[PDB]
Amino acid sequence: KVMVTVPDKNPPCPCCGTRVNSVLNLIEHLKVSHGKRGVCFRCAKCGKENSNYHSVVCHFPKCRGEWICEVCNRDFTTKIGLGQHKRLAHPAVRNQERIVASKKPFQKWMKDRAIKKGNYLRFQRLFYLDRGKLAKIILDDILSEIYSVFKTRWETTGSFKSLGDFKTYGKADNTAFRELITAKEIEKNVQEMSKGSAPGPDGITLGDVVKMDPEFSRTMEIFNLWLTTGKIPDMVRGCRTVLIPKSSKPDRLKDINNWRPITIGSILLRLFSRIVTARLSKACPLNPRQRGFIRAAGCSENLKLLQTIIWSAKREHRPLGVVFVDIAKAFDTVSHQHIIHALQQREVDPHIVGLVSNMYENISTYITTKRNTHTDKIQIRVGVKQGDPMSPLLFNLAMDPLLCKLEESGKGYHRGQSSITAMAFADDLVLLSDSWENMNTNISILETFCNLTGLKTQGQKCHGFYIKPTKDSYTINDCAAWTINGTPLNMIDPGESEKYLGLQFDPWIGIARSGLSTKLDFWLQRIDQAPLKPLQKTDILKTYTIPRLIYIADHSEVKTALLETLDQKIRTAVKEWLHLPPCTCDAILYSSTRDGGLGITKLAGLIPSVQARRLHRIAQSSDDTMKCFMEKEKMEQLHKKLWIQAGGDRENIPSIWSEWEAPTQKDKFPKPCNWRKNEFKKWTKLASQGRGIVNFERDKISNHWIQYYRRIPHRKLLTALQLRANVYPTREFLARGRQDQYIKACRHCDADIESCAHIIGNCPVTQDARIKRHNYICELLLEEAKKKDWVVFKEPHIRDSNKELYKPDLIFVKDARALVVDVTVRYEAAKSSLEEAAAEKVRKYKHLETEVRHLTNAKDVTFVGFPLGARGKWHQDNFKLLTELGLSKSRQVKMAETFSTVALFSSVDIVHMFASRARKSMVM
DNA sequence: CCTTAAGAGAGTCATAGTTACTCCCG
DNA sequence: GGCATTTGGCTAT
RNA sequence: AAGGUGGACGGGCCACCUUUACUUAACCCGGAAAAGGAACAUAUAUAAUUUAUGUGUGUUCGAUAAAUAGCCAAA
DNA sequence: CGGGAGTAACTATGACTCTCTTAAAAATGCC
Ligand SMILES: Cc1cn([C@H]2C[C@H](O)[C@@H](COP(=O)(O)OP(=O)(O)OP(=O)(O)O)O2)c(=O)[nH]c1=O
Ligand SMILES: [Mg+2]
Ligand SMILES: [Zn+2]
Ligand SMILES: [Zn+2]
Ligand SMILES: [Zn+2]
Ligand SMILES: [Zn+2]
Repeated sequence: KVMVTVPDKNPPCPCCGTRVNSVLNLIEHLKVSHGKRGVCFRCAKCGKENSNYHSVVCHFPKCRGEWICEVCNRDFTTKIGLGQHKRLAHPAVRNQERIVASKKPFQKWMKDRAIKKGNYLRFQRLFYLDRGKLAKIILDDILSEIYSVFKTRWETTGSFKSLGDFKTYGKADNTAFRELITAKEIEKNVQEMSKGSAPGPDGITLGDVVKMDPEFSRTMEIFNLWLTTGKIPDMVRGCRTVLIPKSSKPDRLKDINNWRPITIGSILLRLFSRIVTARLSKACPLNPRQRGFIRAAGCSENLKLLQTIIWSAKREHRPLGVVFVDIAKAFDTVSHQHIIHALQQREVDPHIVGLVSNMYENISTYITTKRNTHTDKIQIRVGVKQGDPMSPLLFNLAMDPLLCKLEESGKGYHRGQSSITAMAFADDLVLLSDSWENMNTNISILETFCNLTGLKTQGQKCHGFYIKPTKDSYTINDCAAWTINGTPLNMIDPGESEKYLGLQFDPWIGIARSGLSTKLDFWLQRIDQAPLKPLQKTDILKTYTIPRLIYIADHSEVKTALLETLDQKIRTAVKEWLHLPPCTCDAILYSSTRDGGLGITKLAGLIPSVQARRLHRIAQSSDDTMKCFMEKEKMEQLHKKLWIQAGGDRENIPSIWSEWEAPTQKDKFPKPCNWRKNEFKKWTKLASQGRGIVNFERDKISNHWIQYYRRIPHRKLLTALQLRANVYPTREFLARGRQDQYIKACRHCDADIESCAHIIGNCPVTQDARIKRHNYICELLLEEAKKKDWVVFKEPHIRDSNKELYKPDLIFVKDARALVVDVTVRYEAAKSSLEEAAAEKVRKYKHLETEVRHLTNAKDVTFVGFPLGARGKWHQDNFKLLTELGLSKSRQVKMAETFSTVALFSSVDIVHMFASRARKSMVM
């Protein structure tokens, strides 16, 4: 890296030995003239280095063992410190020690111009057609074989023989199938279906079903005919198959097993399957160990349960075995006769079992690939369809007797009177044991079930570890590896980790190191290197990039220091994209878009409230056995800490401890505090950058341009953002607090303070621009007066009784009414500024009643002031004038947005004019 | 036509309090 | 052609 | 050296020329940047590896990927 | 094998000191 030594505020460039004005001008010269993005700064007193300049200048004023680690030559004073160092910094060395102690002519440069213009065209096209694909392209860098493998996979009947001694969780409730399908039940399920999904081979989509049959009458007769006959017709049995990749890496895409066959059926069959699955899910209660596809947040509960069990086994000095398995090709391998036998064990109503058997009786499908080429027609004789609404319920009913057997005769891990042998989330299964030899009993139960039903386990995803207590602390994997189907398992050694439900588990520490920082750096660099405009980059970060962090940051329980590190990185990236000064307030970034902000998410505000709500959600779970393994006191103390740290009230903390037509209901657990309104409240308390911000608090009209900025140039947008934050670089802003060395006077006149209010409102160099602004606003109001057939006396000359001259802008005459309107554009600096502006523009002409009467031959005369804010404030009382003119309710809102946008960007034009006549006059 | 100001954030560094242990006598 | 209305992301399997 | 145009535009930097001429390789930063690019289909021509070579004219470079749950945000 | 006593590296709060130039809306639905 290029190395710069900084005690001195003005160093030279090392590429040419030539000095500049400041370190910021050096970074400018290194970036532009040489492309040297890798810069490192050194403290002159002590030789400390960092990549960050501001680190080194904060370093400069404050600038000032008998026992040896055999791994890294670190030195320590006591052996206790050495053992603690080897515990923290060197896992699996300490573990071994604990075990041991037990049409121009040519075409050349125009090609490069064509490539650059084409890259810009592609990204600007995708920003307005499909922004989700643009986010994926920025962030993620993403015939005979298919026919032969999938044809030999699907066509052969599975190897199920019999369930044997395996028994399901209780008998069924046959009352659910009694009452007929109503049209409102169909309406509720159509509201709960996915909104924009693909059609089947018959080509009808869900919106077409609504258009063909609005009241759901015809589909009701069709679905009840299917339900009482108990057989589906042959016209829906055909399906299509589309392949989805399982991993983004090109190293994996050649292998056929990393492609997932998604089978899509008819829309009416799919809706009918969801309607039947609701009733069959009511009829068949599952074993509570199964947390996948049910109406619960199973991921949070399973991660919390595994984390608490791993922590508690260490703290109570008890042995604990953990094994992770999952089923290979889980939906594709399950036999139809297995599902039918599982339904018959429950004594489900035989008409319903006949219907379920009939729906899988003659399914056939064809695979499409290479965008529009198809293979044959393949009989589906094994497996449920991935993408049919009924298949998760059928897979859960097929996997239920294994979980019941593991509860019944598996040797689990105890706490008090209760025990846990198994945990399930879909096909993912975790086995727990209180001893090493007990896991062989659990594994042989799993082997017996896989031999009876014909299922198989993915050997690539079978892992495990064993914790064994000692006098002080514990050892990991001081044993032989377990074997499932002969092959030994991958025993997870300390310091290494494997995935479980998206997070990673390490036996040494629990839920492993997050790695969010490297992902955030990588994503910010890829957003920066896209050919996009700055607010487009800000929108890619705002909407798509930041929600990817929230699940991992929630469930791994990240504390505040890493959150504020990520927040610092985010807001430095945003302020460097938008060309804002580093001293710009945080609240323009963090307030809501209707508050006048950008709507970027503060992690240190959002994440502790999400974690606190997660703990409250887990504590009110219906799973009564999981709550007996919860560490009650640590959960209450952690909820208290997260409630206080999120900004909640210390004194009001919560304590955390027909049927077919009613819409689905959820509990909404209490939220600590509204952090975004707290950001806006601390914006209004600033002295200079918060001046007049209270005008824009909930005005959806004045902040319309921050959302819909499409037809505005970005120079004008960034100057509007600088004028709203009051961080535009006039000389008053270049002084601020640094008052000893700089001049605050105006460049063009003798006025003492060169504020932005001086430039916009009062300075004599911008007088023609203010006159043209006022005239254009009066023309915009005049055309709306013309459109409703008002006769306009524009700019009269009225001489009063004392022969003084007055000039109102507009008089509007219709049906003996006369409306005297006077327009002004005031820079807003208080909550009451435009109201006083309207009052003083009323007060200027109120005596002129009778003169306006004989001028316009009118009977009734009213006088109205029409103020506008120079930074886009729409005054609320101007709707009275617009509704007296008689505009419709939508057209008033649209005109209000037009007036506010015109006033703001004409003030931007005034500020640009002042900057231009300032700069270009320097030579003459 | 217009009527005039008010540093804020980034960054280091010190103090002292948890967490998960380590090691040695009665 | 007036008038009104409404417009999102992410994770697990 | 000095006056110039050229590298879409502004700032750098480079190439070319000599009172407006020679004609242009290769690049950086940006608040500027909507195809003289790539894959195909198809007409036409030459010197048949014609599944060629050289031009022209049009499509595309996006969604067309389904399911069951859950969370966050606005409301 | 209980039970003091003692750390490494996080965590959580205050209290400072540092920095200050990139031109010339829109798609769908209803009256
Ligand atoms: C990931 C995924 C899974 N599923 C269902 C189908 C799967 O059979 C079941 C379990 O998924 P997985 O275990 O992730 O997939 P798999 O076991 O079928 O593939 P592999 O053997 O290579 O691991 O969840 C979906 O329906 N949609 C999805 O997007
Ligand atoms: Mg699987
Ligand atoms: Zn240099
Ligand atoms: Zn130093
Ligand atoms: Zn070491
Ligand atoms: Zn002035």
